[PDB]
Amino acid sequence: MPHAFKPGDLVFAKMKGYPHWPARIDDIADGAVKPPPNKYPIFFFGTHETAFLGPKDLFPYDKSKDKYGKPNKRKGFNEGLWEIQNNPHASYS
Repeated sequence: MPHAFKPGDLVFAKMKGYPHWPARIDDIADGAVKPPPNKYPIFFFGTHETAFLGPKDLFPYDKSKDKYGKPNKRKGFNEGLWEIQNNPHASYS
């Protein structure tokens, strides 16, 4: 059965106005800004941007990739697809 989300989990993450996007749950580094309560730090592959999101917008990657893992015209998406498939746990800073 499912656990709660934890750092390292791979997802597609949904933001308003954008397609479900390859992403991961990040850690929070010592001394860095924490997310609001009930939110997770989401790192979006391809764009390499971070946003704070709750579980309602987080779809587990393995279950969802057959629906959401297709190329997309949006800046950074196809790069993101390659990252989540090929090196999802790398440093992208």
